Amino acid sequence: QPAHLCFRSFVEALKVDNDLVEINTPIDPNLEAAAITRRVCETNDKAPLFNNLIGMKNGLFRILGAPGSLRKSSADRYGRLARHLALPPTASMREILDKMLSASDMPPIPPTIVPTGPCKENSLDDSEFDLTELPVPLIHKSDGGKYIQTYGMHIVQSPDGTWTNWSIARAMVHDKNHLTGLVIPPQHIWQIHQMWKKEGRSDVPWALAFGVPPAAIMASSMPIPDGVTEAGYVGAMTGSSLELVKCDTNDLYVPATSEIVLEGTLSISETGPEGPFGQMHGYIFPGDTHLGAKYKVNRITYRNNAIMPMSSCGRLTDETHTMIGSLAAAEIRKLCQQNDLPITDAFAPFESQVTWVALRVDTEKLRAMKTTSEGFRKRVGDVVFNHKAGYTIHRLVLVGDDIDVYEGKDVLWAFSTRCRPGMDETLFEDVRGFPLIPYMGHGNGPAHRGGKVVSDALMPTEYTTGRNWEAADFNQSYPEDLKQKVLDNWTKMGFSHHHH
Amino acid sequence: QPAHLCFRSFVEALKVDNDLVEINTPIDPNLEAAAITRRVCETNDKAPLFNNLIGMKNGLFRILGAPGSLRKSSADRYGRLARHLALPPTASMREILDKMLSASDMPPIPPTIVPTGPCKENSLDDSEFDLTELPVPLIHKSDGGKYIQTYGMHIVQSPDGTWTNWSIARAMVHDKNHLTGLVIPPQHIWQIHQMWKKEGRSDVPWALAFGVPPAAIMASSMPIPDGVTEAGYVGAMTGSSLELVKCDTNDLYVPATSEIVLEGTLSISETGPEGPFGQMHGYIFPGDTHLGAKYKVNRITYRNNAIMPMSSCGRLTDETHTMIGSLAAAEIRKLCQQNDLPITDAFAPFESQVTWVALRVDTEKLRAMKTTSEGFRKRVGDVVFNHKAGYTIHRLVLVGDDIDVYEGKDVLWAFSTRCRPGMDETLFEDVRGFPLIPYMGHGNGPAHRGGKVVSDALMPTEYTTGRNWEAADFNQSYPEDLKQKVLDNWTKMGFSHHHH
Ligand SMILES: Cc1cc2c3c(c1C)C(C)(C)CC=[N+]3c1c([nH]c(=O)[nH]c1=O)N2C[C@H](O)[C@H](O)[C@H](O)COP(=O)(O)O
Ligand SMILES: Cc1cc2c3c(c1C)C(C)(C)CC=[N+]3c1c([nH]c(=O)[nH]c1=O)N2C[C@H](O)[C@H](O)[C@H](O)COP(=O)(O)O
Ligand SMILES: O=C(O)/C=C/c1c(F)c(F)c(F)c(F)c1F
Ligand SMILES: O=C(O)/C=C/c1c(F)c(F)c(F)c(F)c1F
Ligand SMILES: [K+]
Ligand SMILES: [K+]
Ligand SMILES: [K+]
Ligand SMILES: [K+]
Ligand SMILES: [Mn+2]
Ligand SMILES: [Mn+2]
Repeated sequence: QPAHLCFRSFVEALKVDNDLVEINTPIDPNLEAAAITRRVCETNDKAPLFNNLIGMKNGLFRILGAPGSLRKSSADRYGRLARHLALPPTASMREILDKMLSASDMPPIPPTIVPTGPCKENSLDDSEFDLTELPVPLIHKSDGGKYIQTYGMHIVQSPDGTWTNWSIARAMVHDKNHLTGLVIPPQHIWQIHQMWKKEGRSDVPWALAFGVPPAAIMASSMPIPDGVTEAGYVGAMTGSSLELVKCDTNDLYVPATSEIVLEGTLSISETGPEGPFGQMHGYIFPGDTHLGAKYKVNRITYRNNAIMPMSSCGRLTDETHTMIGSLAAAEIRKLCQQNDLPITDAFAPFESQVTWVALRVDTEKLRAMKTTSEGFRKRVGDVVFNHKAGYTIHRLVLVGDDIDVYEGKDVLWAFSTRCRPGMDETLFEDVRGFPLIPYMGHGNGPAHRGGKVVSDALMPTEYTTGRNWEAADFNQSYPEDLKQKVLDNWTKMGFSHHHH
Repeated sequence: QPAHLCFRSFVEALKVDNDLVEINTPIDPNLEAAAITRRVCETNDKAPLFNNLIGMKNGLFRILGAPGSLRKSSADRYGRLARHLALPPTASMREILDKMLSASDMPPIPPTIVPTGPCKENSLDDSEFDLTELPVPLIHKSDGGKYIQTYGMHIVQSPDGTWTNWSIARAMVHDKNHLTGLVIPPQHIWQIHQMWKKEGRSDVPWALAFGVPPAAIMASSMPIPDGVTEAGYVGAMTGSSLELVKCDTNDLYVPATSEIVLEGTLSISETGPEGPFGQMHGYIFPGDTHLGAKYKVNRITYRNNAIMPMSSCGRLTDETHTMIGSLAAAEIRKLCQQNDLPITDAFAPFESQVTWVALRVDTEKLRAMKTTSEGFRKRVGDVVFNHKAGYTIHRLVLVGDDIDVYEGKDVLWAFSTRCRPGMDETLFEDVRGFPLIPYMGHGNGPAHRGGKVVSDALMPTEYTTGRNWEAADFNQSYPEDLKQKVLDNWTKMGFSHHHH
């Protein structure tokens, strides 16, 4: 099966790419596998595959760390991501994000039901597993539990059957047959949970699938619209209907080639201790346990020699930056265009710990609007900060056409030199805030409200007559024939490769 | 003579360091020398020495570009700066800035007058030079003149004789015997000019010395206090009295080993067109000419085979970032400590285009103050933004003891994750602003007032009981013995030098 449609094939692809290190000697799931993965993420090294995990029994389980993290070379920096999507490994971020948005104006391709698949090779009933006996990792030394769920997909369906959501939300082991996890507004797993709680009759039928088709895990990390079934979006994006098998103990459907599947229920009444967890902004607050949602596990099914993917998340750079930030930015680009705002590109700079999004403006279009900074900032912030796609983002930076928003140095240059603090900004206190940013949930104000800003790094003439400067740089401050002469004589004169 | 006391010896030191490229074939001062230097600055390459400059006659002049710019390796990144100060080439920024501050609590060592020096080897009177016939560079394609003065020292004295100031301010050729340049408040050349204009009797006696002792050009770029003679500060810093010779046509004194000296007057009545100039924030606004101060040149003296240093300034990284930003930050550190604020370190991040300064706080001391963010931000911003040392800086970022302010990635991480926009900030509109930042002089508000902010990236418990988090990073989220095991087995397992 192709790499973007089968996790097992994705792991092969990483090997073939010389982007995997297979570790066949014993590695401890208590901190060691995650420490190695953390180091990989902080250094952009090859992804680790732990084939000999202390505590693995009867096939459960090997671990792949850093599945969506960065490569060291600039030429294939985003290659792991490209390998989730059948794109060449040299694909740009623009190309990855356009691929993720492409299904937004396509008919869905609904999934195909098949009678069996690899995820049925092995099964354990409710008398035969114990989640405390599996090699679940402790990912950070102060975590409040062993976080089994950092790169699987939760599957829940609306009571009426009309919407099946796929999403990533963290969860940890509570006891032999339960997990606890984050289920918070405005996320779709929370929106669906609320529909079942209002009906009041039963717990939510649930599955959690690990090692799913890579194209599916990418859509699971993206804020596609309310009511849109991720499976049909992924089918349109890839051009193929995804093959799904029914769960054994409920009527949900999971990818046929899933590595590991948990089946059970998400309670509409019970909670249990959850967290703390080392998280995407780079922090853990030891001891900050709170009550989370509670999942009951009734059945495990799994592939022979099953592989569990894991995100060792925290400081730069991991899946919580490359996927959460970039895919939110993609959705925000589209949302702005659909609201008739002249936005061409959007990206969440890594330097901002993916808390900012830079919005590149088509300034010819802006000029024809005959507007001002105060008016335009308000319009952009009202659109984005009132929408779910803006949930995680606390600062929007508006920049003109000379800025490449995919280059954090250029975004920081424009922000620092073109946006006057205070006067060129609009603060938004009556919007939903993201409580997991430290300055929100552990800060001086309301954890769930406000703390957002639009910072206008457009210069005044960009609204009127056009850019009135040139950069004081090699590219813009010297004519073409001189530049070329310099470059052609560079190594001649004594001064100092793209792939590497 | 030692490198820090003689520019000619400094050039040798760069050679010996394998940090110079000598270019002995003809190079055009019209853009080509500056384009090569720009490229060097954007790539951290070796400094260029142009020995065959088109238009050089009778010894005037060779050019050294990038005298204070960065080296490519991390281990000697600041080595050019270290070579201005007799420090080892591996000196840290902390060590460089401490050396620059060391004379602040020392008695001055006043200069020594000697009867002659190398700067007297050649002379041209007022019938024998023409500034339009020298190989003065055009540094950026849109500049409003040929900027002779980008790395010399202006010398002016108070009318009462009690203060002799040395400083860098830009100047360009106006005609055969005049320059125009920037002379703006609150700079010491402007403060002295105003004392002569209030007296009303004559133009200001002036000299401009190029290729001065490197330790002297560093103090020329630093905002040491009002009324302090830079020569005696440099003498205390170096432990030696600087040797000076009298000008021929006035009673000012110039370094004996200066490469080139202009003698004349700075008018108290005349102005002439000045600018535009590609400047330290990375911009030029073509056509933005304004009236500047006007200098008359009566005499040129110079060394045999004289060398003119040049800064090809603009986008990162050059002397306007490494010297202006860092030396302002040093002075701000000291100013905060003298006002009893618990600041340990200060640096202007390059990523901010040296418009921010990050202030590291001794949080044990802060806790004993028993204060709040609102109160402490106001106190820090009142001290810094009301003082000349804060002139160029528009955002202060307060950070706790875990942050290395000399590392821009860590400053950006703390700012983005610990400072809630709006609530955790105090805006300052009734302070002097720096008009050369684009969002000031070319922006939406008053060019000369406001636009400043203190952003508090201290977390709430840093004011009360102490840091309550651990980083989600390799260093802090794993025990020491595990970390060491990982590192010792790194290359064994399959994964990937300090000097490089
Ligand atoms: C890539 C990724 C996405 C995580 C994520 C992680 C990763 C690796 C973890 C597991 C390592 C850390 C926690 N995560 C959570 C999370 N969203 C949230 O609600 N709870 C989370 O606990 N997300 C973000 C979430 O997947 C996106 O917001 C989706 O848009 C949610 O899908 P939905 O739009 O269908 O609700
Ligand atoms: C290193 C450096 C410093 C420049 C500088 C440049 C460089 C290379 C240039 C020449 C390339 C671009 C312009 N510069 C000017 C400047 N200060 C200012 O008043 N006018 C300027 O035109 N400065 C900053 C100035 O030297 C510092 O603010 C000093 O503190 C001034 O000394 P003072 O405290 O004695 O007034
Ligand atoms: O990093 C974490 O533990 C939890 C992340 C989280 C979340 F709770 C959300 F609601 C999000 F929308 C999101 F993008 C997240 F990443
Ligand atoms: O970059 C330029 O042309 C002029 C810089 C300049 C200045 F005018 C000042 F007043 C300063 F204080 C300063 F630090 C500067 F760099
Ligand atoms: K999703
Ligand atoms: K602006
Ligand atoms: K000075
Ligand atoms: K704060
Ligand atoms: Mn969804
Ligand atoms: Mn001074």
